[PDB]
Amino acid sequence: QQQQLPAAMADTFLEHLCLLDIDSEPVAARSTSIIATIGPASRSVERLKEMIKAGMNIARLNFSHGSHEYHAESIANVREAVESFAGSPLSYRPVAIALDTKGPEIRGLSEQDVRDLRFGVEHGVDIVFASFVRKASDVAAVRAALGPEGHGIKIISKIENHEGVKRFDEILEVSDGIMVARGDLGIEIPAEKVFLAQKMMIGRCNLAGKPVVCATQMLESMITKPRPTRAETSDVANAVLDGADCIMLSGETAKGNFPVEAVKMQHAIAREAEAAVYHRQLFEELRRAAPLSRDPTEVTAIGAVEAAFKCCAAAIIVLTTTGRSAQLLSRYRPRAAVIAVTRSAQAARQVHLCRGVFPLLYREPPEAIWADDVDRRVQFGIESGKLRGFLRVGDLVIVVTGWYTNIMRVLSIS
Amino acid sequence: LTQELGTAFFQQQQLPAAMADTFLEHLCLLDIDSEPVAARSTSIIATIGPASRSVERLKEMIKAGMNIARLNFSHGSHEYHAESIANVREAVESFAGSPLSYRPVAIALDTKGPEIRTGILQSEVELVKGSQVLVTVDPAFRTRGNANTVWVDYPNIVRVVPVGGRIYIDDGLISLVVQKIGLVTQVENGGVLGSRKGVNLPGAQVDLPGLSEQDVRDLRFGVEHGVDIVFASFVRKASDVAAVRAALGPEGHGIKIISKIENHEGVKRFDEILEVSDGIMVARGDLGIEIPAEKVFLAQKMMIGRCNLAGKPVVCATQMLESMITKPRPTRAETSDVANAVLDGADCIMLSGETAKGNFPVEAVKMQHAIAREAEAAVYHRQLFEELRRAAPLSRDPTEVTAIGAVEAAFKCCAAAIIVLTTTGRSAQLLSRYRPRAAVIAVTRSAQAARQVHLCRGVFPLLYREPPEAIWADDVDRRVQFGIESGKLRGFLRVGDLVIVVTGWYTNIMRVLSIS
Amino acid sequence: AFFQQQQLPAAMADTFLEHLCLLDIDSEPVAARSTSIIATIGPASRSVERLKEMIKAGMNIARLNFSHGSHEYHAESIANVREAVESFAGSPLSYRPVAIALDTKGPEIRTGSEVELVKLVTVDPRGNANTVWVDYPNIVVPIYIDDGLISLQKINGGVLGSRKGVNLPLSEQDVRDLRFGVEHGVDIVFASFVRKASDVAAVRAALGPEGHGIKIISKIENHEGVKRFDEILEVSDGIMVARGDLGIEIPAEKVFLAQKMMIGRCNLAGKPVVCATQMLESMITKPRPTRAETSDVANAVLDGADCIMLSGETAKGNFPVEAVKMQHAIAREAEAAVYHRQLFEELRRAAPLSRDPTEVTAIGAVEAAFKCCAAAIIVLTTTGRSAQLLSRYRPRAAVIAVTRSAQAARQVHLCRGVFPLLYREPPEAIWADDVDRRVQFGIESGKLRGFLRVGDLVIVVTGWRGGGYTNIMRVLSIS
Amino acid sequence: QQQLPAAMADTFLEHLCLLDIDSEPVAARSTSIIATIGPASRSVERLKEMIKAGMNIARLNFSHGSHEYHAESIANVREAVESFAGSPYRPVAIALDTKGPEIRTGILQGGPESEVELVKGSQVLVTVDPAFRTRGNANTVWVDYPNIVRVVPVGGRIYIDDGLISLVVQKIGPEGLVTQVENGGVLGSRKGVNLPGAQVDLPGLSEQDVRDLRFGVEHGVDIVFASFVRKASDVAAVRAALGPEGHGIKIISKIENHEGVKRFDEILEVSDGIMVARGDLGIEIPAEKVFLAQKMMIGRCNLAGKPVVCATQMLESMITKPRPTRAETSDVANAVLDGADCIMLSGETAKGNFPVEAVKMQHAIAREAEAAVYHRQLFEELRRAAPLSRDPTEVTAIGAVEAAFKCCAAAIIVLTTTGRSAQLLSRYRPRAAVIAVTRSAQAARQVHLCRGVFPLLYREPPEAIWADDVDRRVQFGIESGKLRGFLRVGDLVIVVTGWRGGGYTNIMRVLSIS
Repeated sequence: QQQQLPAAMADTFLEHLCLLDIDSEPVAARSTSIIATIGPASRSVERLKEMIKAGMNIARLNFSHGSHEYHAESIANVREAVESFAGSPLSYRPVAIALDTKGPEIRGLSEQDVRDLRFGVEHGVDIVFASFVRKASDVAAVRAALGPEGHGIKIISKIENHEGVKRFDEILEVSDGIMVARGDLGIEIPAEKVFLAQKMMIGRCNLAGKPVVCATQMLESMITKPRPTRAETSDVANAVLDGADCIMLSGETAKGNFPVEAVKMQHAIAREAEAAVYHRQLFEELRRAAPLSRDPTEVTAIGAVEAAFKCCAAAIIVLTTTGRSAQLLSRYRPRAAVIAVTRSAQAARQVHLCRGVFPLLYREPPEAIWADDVDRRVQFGIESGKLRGFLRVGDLVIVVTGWYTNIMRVLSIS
Repeated sequence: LTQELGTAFFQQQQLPAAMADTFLEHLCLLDIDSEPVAARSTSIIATIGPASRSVERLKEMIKAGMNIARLNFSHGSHEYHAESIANVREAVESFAGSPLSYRPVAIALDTKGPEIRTGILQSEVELVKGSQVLVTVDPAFRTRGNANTVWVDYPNIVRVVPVGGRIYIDDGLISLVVQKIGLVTQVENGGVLGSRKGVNLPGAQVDLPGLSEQDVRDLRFGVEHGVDIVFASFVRKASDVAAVRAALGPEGHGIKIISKIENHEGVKRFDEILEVSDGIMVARGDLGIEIPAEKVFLAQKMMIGRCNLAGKPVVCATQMLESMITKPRPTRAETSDVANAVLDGADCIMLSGETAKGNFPVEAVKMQHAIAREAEAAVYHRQLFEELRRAAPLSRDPTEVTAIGAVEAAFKCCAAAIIVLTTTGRSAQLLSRYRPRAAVIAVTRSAQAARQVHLCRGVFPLLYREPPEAIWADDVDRRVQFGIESGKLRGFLRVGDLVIVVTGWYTNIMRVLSIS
Repeated sequence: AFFQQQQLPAAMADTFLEHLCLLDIDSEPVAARSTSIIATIGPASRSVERLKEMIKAGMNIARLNFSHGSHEYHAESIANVREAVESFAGSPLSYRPVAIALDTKGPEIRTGSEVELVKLVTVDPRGNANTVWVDYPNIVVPIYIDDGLISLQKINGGVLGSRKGVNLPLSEQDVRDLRFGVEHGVDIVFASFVRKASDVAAVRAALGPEGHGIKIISKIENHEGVKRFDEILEVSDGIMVARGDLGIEIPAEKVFLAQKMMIGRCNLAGKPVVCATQMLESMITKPRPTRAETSDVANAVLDGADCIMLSGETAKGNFPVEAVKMQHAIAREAEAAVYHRQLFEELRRAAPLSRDPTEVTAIGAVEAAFKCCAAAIIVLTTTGRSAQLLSRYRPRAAVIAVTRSAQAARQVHLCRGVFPLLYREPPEAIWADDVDRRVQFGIESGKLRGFLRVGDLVIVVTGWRGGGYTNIMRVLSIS
Repeated sequence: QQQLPAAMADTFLEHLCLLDIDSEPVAARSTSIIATIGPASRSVERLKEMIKAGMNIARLNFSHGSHEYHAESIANVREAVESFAGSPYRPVAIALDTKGPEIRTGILQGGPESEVELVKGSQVLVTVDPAFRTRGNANTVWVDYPNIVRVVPVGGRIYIDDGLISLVVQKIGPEGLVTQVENGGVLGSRKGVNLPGAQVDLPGLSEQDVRDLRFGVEHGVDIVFASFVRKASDVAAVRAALGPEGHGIKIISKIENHEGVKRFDEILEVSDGIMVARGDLGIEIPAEKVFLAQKMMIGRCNLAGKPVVCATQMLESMITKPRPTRAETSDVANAVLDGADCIMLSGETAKGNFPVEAVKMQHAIAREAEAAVYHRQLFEELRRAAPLSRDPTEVTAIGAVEAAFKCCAAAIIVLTTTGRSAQLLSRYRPRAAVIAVTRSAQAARQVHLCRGVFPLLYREPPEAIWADDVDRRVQFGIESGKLRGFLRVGDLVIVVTGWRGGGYTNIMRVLSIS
C-alpha cells in the first residue's frame, strides 16, 4: 500500500513503472548518502549544524583552492558541529570528511598532492577523492603517499577522462570505490556521451560491490535559485535508480545562496527514488551474475538478504569492526535498512559510502563473555531502530554476527 | 555474419550491450567508443518565438533536426502566430525541390488553457513573509489590489481550497496557506506581486471548464490555418478532451489531441484521459508546482510506461536544456535528463525557451539530436520486446499481428529498416509501439499524416508525390522504391542491407527484401 | 574437477533448454540419494534376512498392504522389520531409521485356476466362465475387472483369475486395522480412495487419541479425488498419486497430467508427495528394467516427487533387492539433473511471505548453501518441522536432520533431501553444549557415510534456546 | 480447453499446477508415430487399420528378414496408403533401419546350442586366434573382431549376450586379453558383444549394410536409420553408399554408445536428424543414465532445428497385454514434453498381439502431452538461443510463428517443395498446426519427421502466372484444413509463400478464415 509497494510486486519492469504512484509515501529512511562541499557558504559551525540536520553525511574538502590553514579551519568547524549532537550515544550522527585532491590542474602525482595528502593523514580524514585517475599505477602512488599512517583511509578514484574510462576495470580492481566526475568528463569526452560512462561505471561498481559516487551539477541552478529545475530533480532521481551509492553537491553547498535547501532537496529526491527501485529484478540479477563464493561472510550476507525479503524485515542489524560485513549486505541492495553497530569511529564514518547503511558507534566497554557483549551491541542496534522510526514492536529483524561474521539470527522485536 | 557485414558492424550502436543476458550486464557493457550509426528517431519539438521566427533560422533548425514546431498561444496575437506558421511553411517548403530529401515538419498548437489569475493592483507591491493577505473574489477588488488583498478571477476558489490548503502565485514564486474561510491566509513565501498573475491550487479539484473562451477562438484559428496537432493544456479528465474535440469540430476532425497532464487530478485520472486522447504530454513545468518537485519523476515514469503499453505517443517537456537559454553548452544534469527521457520510453522531447527566446536555439536542437541518438542505441531492446509481448493483449487485429512479426523479423536479421506503406499513419504507429532498432520508413501520400507520425518514435515519414499507377501492384512497387532511394540518400540504407516491407493486399503482408 | 561432477555445468545454464543440452552422462552423481524409497512387504521381502538386504540397498519405508493378510501376519511383518532395523544399532553413526506405513484396504471391490472370458454378474452367495461373484451387493450400475484388463447388459475379454479387482467408473474393517496400527506403533497411514476432506477426518477419528502423531497420506485414486484435490491436500499431511486405480478410473493417457499437477501443488504447499505403482513393473520377473521404467522413475523425481514406491516388485517378484538398488541408482542421477536455479526462484515468488522465524531462517540457509556449494545443511529438529521447511525449498545440499525422537526420525523420510540421524545421549546441563554435541554427531555421522569431507562447507541450523523457534543459521568449515 | 489456462501461467511451476484432466485437447496430434513392420502388421488390411489409428512412418528393421520379405512389406504399405486416394489420404514414409556392424563370440566346444557358465571371479581369456573359433569354454571366449585386443585396455570392460556377462581386462598379451568375470552367467554360442566406452574402429557400414542400402535406393525409401554411428566419418560412409545427391534420402543417425554420445555435436552437424537408440544405449552405458543421454540429445536437436526420434520399449508390455503400464504411458508423454519430434514402436507393432491398440495409445498420449507443453517458456528460449540469420526463408519463419503466437492462430499454411520451409517453422514449436502444401510426393512423406507439420500433396499442373499458382495452392490448404478440422470460420491463419518461383520463401500474410 505505501513505499511504492504495489509497483514492487509487478511481474515486469514495464508494469512496475505503470504502478508508480505519486501518493505512495516513502516510509523507509533515506539510504543514499549526501556528500556536501564546504566553502564560504557552508563553513560556520552554525551553518554546518543545519546541513547535518538536513542530511549531510560526508563533508568534501576541495583542495583546488584554499591553503592548509583554510582547510584545517574547515575540518575543525565540521567536527564542532558534529560533536554538538553527541548528547547521547544513539543520537550521534557520524559525518565523514573526504579530501579531494587538486591533481594536475592547468590554468604522475604532483608534489602539491603529496603535501596535501600528508596534511589529510595528519588531520585524520576518512576518504580521499583522487583526481584524474587513468590507470592502476596512479592509485598505487596515492596509497604510497598516504603511508602506513593513512592505511585505513579509503581511496575513491575520480574517473574524469577517456583513458580512465577505458582502463576502468584495472582502476576499480585496486580502488576502494569510484567517483563519476561528470564535470571534467563532459569536457574530456563529448557531452552527449557522459550518461553512458555514468551508467557503465555504476553498473560495474554495483557488480563488484564497491561504492560509487555520482558528481557535479546535479542541482546546479540552486546556486542562485531556491528551487531546482525539472532536469535537475530528474538527474538526482536517476542517479539513485542507476545504482549510485552517493550523490554530491559542489557549488550548490560550497558557494551558492541555498546550501541547506540543496541538501534537503537531494534528501527528498533520494528517498522517493529508493522506494521506486525494482528490487525484484535487481536482486535476481546480482544473485545470478555474482559468482559462487566460499567467503563465510559473503555466504551469510546473501542468506540474510534472502531472509529479510521473505518476512519484509524492517532492518538487518550487523556487527562490524571494519565495515566489510556491512558493505557485503549493501551490495545486494536490501530494502531493509542495514544498521551497522561498530566500535570503530572511522568505520562508522566510512560506511556512509555504502548505500543502505546507517552506522552506529557503540561506546560501552566490553563484556567478559563475548556472547553477552554481542547481545548488548545487538540490543543497541534495536534501540536505535525503535528511536528512529523503522522498527515497530512486532517487526522481524535479521541479526548478523560471528562466533568471520558467519551467524544469521531471525528475531521478532518485543 | 562477419563475413558479410565486417567486424566493426558488431562493435557499433551498443550491440555488445544489446546482447547481454541481464539488464545489469547490459549496463556494464555500454561503451562510449561504440558509435551510434542508426538515425535519430525520437522527435524534437521546438517552440517558436523571437529567437526562432526568421525564415533562415528556421531552415538551420530544420537541418539541425527539428521535427515539430510548437506555437505557444499563452502569448502572441493571432496575427503574430499566422506569421509564425507562414515562416515555418516557407522554410519547410524550401526543400521540396528534391523530394528524396524533403523533411515534413508538423505544426502544433499549445493552448493557453483555463487559467486562474489575480487582478490589477491599486505597478508593483510586495507580499512580505509572515504577513496576512486577504484572498477575495468580490468584484469590487478586481482593480483594488494591495500587498494584503489579492483578487482572483475564479469565483469557486473559496469552495475548492480547504483550511490550511496552499495557494501558489506567479509560477509558484509566492505561496500562501489558508487560515480562515468566510479566504484569510498567511504568506508562506513572499515576493513581488505584479498584476494579472497566474495561480495554482495544488491538489484542488478545480471546476474550470475543459477549455476557455479564448481557447475556442484559438482552436478555430488553428483549424483555419491547418495545424496538425493540439497540445491541450490543463487536462484533468476525459470530458476535458471531449470539449476540446467539439471545439475543433468537423473541419478539424483529423487533428491529433495530445493531452497535457499538469496537476494532481490529471495524474490520478490518467487512464480515462489517455483512452480518449491520441497521446500525452508530461508537462513537468506546471506539474512541479502542482505536486512536490521531488515526485515529478514518478509521474513522468508512470505516464511514459502506460503510454508505451497502450501504444500512444508521449512527449517529455519543459526545462530539459534550460541553461542553454544563456550558455552554449548544457549542464550535466541536463544531458542526463534528455538521455533518460529517451531510455524511459518517450516518443518525443521538447524545447521551450531554449528555442523560443534564447541565444542558442540551433545549438539546443543539435544537442537534443546528439543525446537522443546515443540513448536510442543504449536501449535494452531484448527486455523491452519480451515485456511488451508478455503484457500486451493477444490481438486478432491483422495489422497488429503483421506488425509484431515484422519487428521480430527485423531483429532476427539486423534489418536496416522496416519500410511500411500507410495512409492514416496507423500501421507505422503499430510498428513504433514494439520499438524496433530498425528505422520505420513510412511512405504516404497524405501530407498531414506524414507530419503527424513524427509523434511516433522510430518513424521517418516520406511524402510520395507521384500520381497513381494504373496497376495497384506497380504503384505499391513504385512507393517502396521511393522509400529505398530516399533511404539510401539519407544514409539509412546501403546496398546489401536487408529490409522488411509491410503493405496491404488492412496492411497484412510482410516481405523480406535485399537492397539494390 | 569439482565442476565436472553433479551435473554442475547444467546447473548454471542460463535457460532450461540449455540445462538439458548440458546434461552429461560422465558427470558422476556424488551427492547422496535423497528421494525416499517405499518397499511393499510380501513373501519376497518379509524375512528378516531379506529386510536386511533391502535396508542396505536403500529401503527407507516399509509398506504393509492391508488388502491382504491377517492381523497376526502383519504383526510379524512389523516385528521382522524392527528386528532387521535394530541389527544395525550397535553402529549408531551408520544406523538407518526405517518407517512403517499402513496402507488400508478401503472400499475395494473384488470377485469371488482361471478361465477365458470371451469378447453375468451376481452378488448371490463358485465363479465360472459366465458368472462372476462380487462382494459388493449394491450393484448403482446402468464394469472393469483385473487392473482394467477385462471390460463388460447382465448383472474386451481375457483370462479371469480369482479375487480380481473390479472398477466402477470407512468400513468396519478399516477401523479395526487403523486401531491395529496405533497399538503396533505405525508411523504412517496411506488412506485408500480419498475423495474429500471428510474422508481424512474419518481416518483421523479412527486413529483416535493414542494415534495423534501418525502422518496421514491420502491416496488420490479416482476422478473426484482429483477434482477436490485442494480440499484434500489442505487437511492431509501429504499425498500419494495412486496411478494404479487412477489409470482405470480416468483414461490411462491422462494420468501423467494428474501426476504432474498433484506434485506441483504439493511442492507449492511444502507437503510430501509419493509417486506410486508399476514404476519398475517388469523387474517382477526380469533382473533389469525396461527403458520406459527407468524413464518413469527419473521423471517422477524431475517432476518434484518426495518419494517413489515399489509394490509387486518387492512384495512378490524374483528381484526385490535389485529393484530397490535400481530405484536408488536412478534417483541419485535424477536428483543431480534438477534445474534448481529455476525451481528455487519460482518457489520463492509463488510462495507467501511469512513471519514464522523458522520458515524465514530456512530460506536463508538454502540461499546460503546454494551460494557456496555446501555439502550439507545440518538441522536440529524434534518434530521434524524445521527439516521439512528446509526440504520444501529443494536444496541441492543434503539436509542432515539430528533428532532425539525415534518417530520423527522415521517420519521425516517422507521429505525429499532429509536424512534422519537418531541421537541417544541424555542432555547436558547447558543448552550450548547439548547443541554442539548434536551438531558434532551430525558432522561425524556425515563424514562416515560419505556425505561430508574435510574442506566442505556446511550450513548449521538451530535455535537460540529450548522452547523457541529454529532461528540461527551458521556457516561452518569442515575440518 | 487445450490446457489453455496452464499455457497462460507466469511460471513453469504454476503451469504444472494448472494442468487439468478435463481440459480436453482439440488440436490435431503433431508428434509422428513410427511403427515397425513385421508379422503382426504386414497384411494390407492390418496396415489400413494402422494408418487410421495414426501411423505416419513404416519402419523396416533389416536386422532380420530377406530382401524379398521387405519388398513385400513395402508393397503392402504402399497399397494400403494408396487405398485412401480419393482424398480427405495420409502420406506414409518408409524408413530403412540398418543391421549395422556387430561383434560376436564364437561357437562353444559343445556346439551351437550348448551352454557353459562363467563363474564370478574366474579368469576368462578373450582371444582372436581362429583356432579357438569353435572351442569356447568357461575360460576361453573367441570373438570375430581382431582389434578388440588393442581397443579395450587394462581396466576396460567387455560385455556379452545383451549386457548380461561382464569381464574386466586384467592383462594384455600375445595370447589375447586376460579377464576376470565381474558379472557371471550362462554363456551360449555366437553372442553379441559390446565394448562400453571403447573407441571401436569397425567401419561405418557392414557388408550387409551395403547390400541393404542398395535395396533401399532401388525401392525408393524416404529415410535411413543408420546404426552404431560414432563419428562424422560414419555418416559420410552412409551417404556415399546412397550416392552424391543421396537420392533425397534422409539420414537419421542412431546414437547407441558412449563414443557417439560424446561425439554428438560432430555427428549432428552432418546428419539430417537423430534417433535416441535407448535399447543399445542401455547395454552400452548404465541403464540409469539413459534418460540423461535422451534429454541432452533432444534438447540439442531442438536447438539446431533438426528432428530427433525417441525409440524402444515405450509401450513394451502391450506386446502381450491390451493396456500399457503406468510407466509406459508416462514415458511416451515425457518424450513429447522433452521435445521429441517422433516416437516409435518396435515389437509392439512388429510381433505383438495388439499392434493397432499400441498405435492408438501413442496417439492418445501424444495429443494430451502436446497440449501440456509450456509454449511461453519454450518459444522464448528457442528465440534467445537461435542465432541471427540473414537467410530470407528463416527470417520469414520466425516472423510467422511470432505472428501465430500473437493471435492464437489455428494454423500456418506454407508452400514448400523440399520441406525446408516447413522445418523452419517446426523448429520454433508453434501451437499452430503447420500445413505444408507440396507437389513433391517424397517431401510429403519426409516432413513427417517434423513435429506439427501436416503434409498435403498437390497434384494440379502449374498455372501460367506464379501469383495464380500460389493462390490455388493456398486455397487447397484452406479447404483441406476445414475438412480435416485444423481450422474453421473465425480463425486466423498465417500464410508463408515466396515472391518468385525458384527463389526464397520470403512472404508472410495474415488471413481471416471465411
